[PDB]
Amino acid sequence: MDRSERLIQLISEEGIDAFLIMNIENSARASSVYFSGFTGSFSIILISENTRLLITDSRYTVQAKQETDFEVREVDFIDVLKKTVNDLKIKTIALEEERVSLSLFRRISSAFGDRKFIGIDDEVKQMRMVKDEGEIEKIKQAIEISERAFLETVQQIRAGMTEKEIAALLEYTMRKEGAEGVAFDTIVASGCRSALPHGKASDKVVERGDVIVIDFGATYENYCADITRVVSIGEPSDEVKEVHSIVLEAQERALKIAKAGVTGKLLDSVAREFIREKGYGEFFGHSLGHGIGLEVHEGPAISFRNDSPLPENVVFTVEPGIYLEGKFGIRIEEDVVLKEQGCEILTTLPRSIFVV
Amino acid sequence: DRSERLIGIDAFLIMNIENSARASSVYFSGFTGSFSIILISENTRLLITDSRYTVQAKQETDFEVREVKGGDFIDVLKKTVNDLKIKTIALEEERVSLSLFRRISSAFGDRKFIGIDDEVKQMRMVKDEGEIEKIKQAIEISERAFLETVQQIRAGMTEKEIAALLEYTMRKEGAEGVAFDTIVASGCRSALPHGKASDKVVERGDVIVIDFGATYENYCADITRVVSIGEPSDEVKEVHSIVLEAQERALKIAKAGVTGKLLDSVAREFIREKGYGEFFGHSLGHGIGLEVHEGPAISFRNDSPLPENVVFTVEPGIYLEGKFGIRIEEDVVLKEQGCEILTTLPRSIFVV
Ligand SMILES: [Cl-]
Ligand SMILES: [Cl-]
Ligand SMILES: [Cl-]
Ligand SMILES: [Cl-]
Ligand code: NA
Ligand code: NA
Ligand code: NA
Ligand SMILES: [Zn+2]
Repeated sequence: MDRSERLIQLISEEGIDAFLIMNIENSARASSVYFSGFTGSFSIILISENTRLLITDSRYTVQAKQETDFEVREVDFIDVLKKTVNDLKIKTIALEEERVSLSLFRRISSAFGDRKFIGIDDEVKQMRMVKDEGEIEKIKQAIEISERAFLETVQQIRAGMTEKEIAALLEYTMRKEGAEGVAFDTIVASGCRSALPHGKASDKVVERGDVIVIDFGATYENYCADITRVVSIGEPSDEVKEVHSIVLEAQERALKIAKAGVTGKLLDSVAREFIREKGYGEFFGHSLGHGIGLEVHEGPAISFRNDSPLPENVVFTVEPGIYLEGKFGIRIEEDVVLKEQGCEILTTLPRSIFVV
Repeated sequence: DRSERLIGIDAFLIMNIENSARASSVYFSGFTGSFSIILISENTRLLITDSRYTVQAKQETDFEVREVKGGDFIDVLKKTVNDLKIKTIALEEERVSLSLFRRISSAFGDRKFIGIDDEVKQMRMVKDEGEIEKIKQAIEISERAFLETVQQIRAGMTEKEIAALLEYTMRKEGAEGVAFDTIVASGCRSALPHGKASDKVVERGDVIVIDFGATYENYCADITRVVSIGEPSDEVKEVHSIVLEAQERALKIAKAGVTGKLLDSVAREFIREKGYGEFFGHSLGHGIGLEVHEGPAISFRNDSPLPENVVFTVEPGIYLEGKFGIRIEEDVVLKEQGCEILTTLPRSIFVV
């Protein structure tokens, strides 16, 4: 399926003839998926009234015909695309100028010298930021898959395994539960590595006593989950327990004020204020969260710098973190949907430390 | 080093945002994170990032690490270019969005920009020993996982199940990830040069082409081997023999100075003489490195003499529509008097 219909409605309202997506090496993967249903890394998509064209190479010709109801052409795509643009008398073309390189844009500009280009990045971003109930359903499914897999994987964790072996098991188990991919490189940060906010599962061997931050998420029907929980090999120290309690309380304070109209800045501020008055401000994470959907990193940004009022049905994460350099770190993350007078938490896993 | 080798341009600017310029960030600084604004000049090696990566960046690079603790990173960057009196800036304009270029243009105001994409690609095309070691490791992980996976293949499994098992095994064997989605094409689907893993069930007698590759420390492997549940037919054995002999003909003459055009031609000619010219692939190989597809292209169109230490694949194939296909792929490093084959897996059909 695809949402090309609402896109057509969008450009037609402004008299724009067509929308061009240039997905090369996944440069516009999410847009390609959202507007055509194609999940591949290469796709040149042209959408206009009564026109749905998708140009891709031999690696994806069959796939594109399976995933979309577009007219698929196999192919250097500029000359091929221009033929259609001219045959359909398309004069104005909308583009996502944040998703086209300067060099490619100059190539397109030179080839289409008699055309007018219109950046619609803001409109497309707003379109994707507010999820339909169908999308929220898919995100929830991805979360359900992720959580079931986590529960089956967590007790199998033990000293001697490498962080990558743990990540491997979790990812394969998500596939067992229905995941059709992984949303991002699973993070399994053990011991001192747990103090690194966003590293990745490494060859480091997990040791007894290790605090382990696990950030994971499956994809299902193209939508993503993003969950973070903490595991401890053996009973955690009182200090670890205390930092964990502060993180949990900070998260809950942000969740209590989340409602339509709130800004990412305000949400971030309540967690930030709570943590710093406890004396841990210098160890607080960079931002409180981010949006999710077709991607693990999309709007809205739940940070100190985002003062934009958030409308209902945006989907984002709430994940305060406290990292003590050279010692350990703690981060707990929920996925939520903003609603008119509060929010809807989609994650359900216990937030307590999983002691194994 | 690379930054020095790259060094009337005053500085080179890499703007890695949400991994938008990850390859270059990794190549020039060693940093593996998603956010890094790098400035390189004769007297400056600066990496700007935020608290998500400060400690990591200091562990991974010898660059001065600057953390943006407030405002927009563009303002810090602007402050830096002005303090350093940088007037002409080099960019990989294939790796900077139109919108981002507008933002820096307005911020720097007067600066002149020059694209150096071709020069950077030329640098990455010739690998140093450290890179080859990483590629070798990605290959070793890939091969160990392959041997463990083939012994678990069961008639009745789908191509996707085999692909998933192989990827899981690579991950547990140390892979950072996969270079590309594992391809498992069985039976008539093996005759599809680009046929991807599907729900098709693998049966006894099916030719199973498996194209896979793990990534290790950001470098990629790209291997293709053939598996068969039970002894393969005499025809499959014959076609496989021809593909292998064609591959050997190309590998035999591969050395610094040779052209991809000749390598492709010798493999193609052999296949044609054997009566399969109409079923030959389109290209003989492609380069590998921080990405699965990079220079040099081992095709009829590339007549440029290949220098020592380029790293590429040699993968001839014969595809018989409706029947089966055979492809065997090696990863090699070009040397002065020959080539170093990095892939060690036997090229014979793996009968399980
Ligand atoms: Cl409230
Ligand atoms: Cl603060
Ligand atoms: Cl509602
Ligand atoms: Cl310019
Ligand atoms: Na289960
Ligand atoms: Na509330
Ligand atoms: Na360092
Ligand atoms: Zn996260």
